[PDB]
Amino acid sequence: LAANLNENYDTGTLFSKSPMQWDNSSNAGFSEGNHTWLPTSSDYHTVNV
Ligand SMILES: *[C@@H]1O[C@H](CO)[C@@H](O)[C@H](O)[C@H]1NC(C)=O
Ligand SMILES: *[C@@H]1O[C@H](CO)[C@@H](O)[C@H](O)[C@H]1NC(C)=O
Repeated sequence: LAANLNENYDTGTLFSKSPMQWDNSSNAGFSEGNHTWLPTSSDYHTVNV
């Protein structure tokens, strides 16, 4: 629904590049880090691999 990126990206088509949701973890299991370049969708607890 929204993201705050400090790079030059096309905000009209940026929201369809969210990180892949693998499981229930930190950042849907995509990064295992502190932050991701883009926020994962909020409902990654129900829809993930
Ligand atoms: C996420 O999935 C795991 C199964 O791998 C489950 O044990 C856990 O309770 C789930 N978390 C939520 C918030 O649904
Ligand atoms: C994320 O924050 C925690 C808080 O202490 C820190 O330990 C960790 O190093 C941070 N992650 C990265 C990638 O720096």
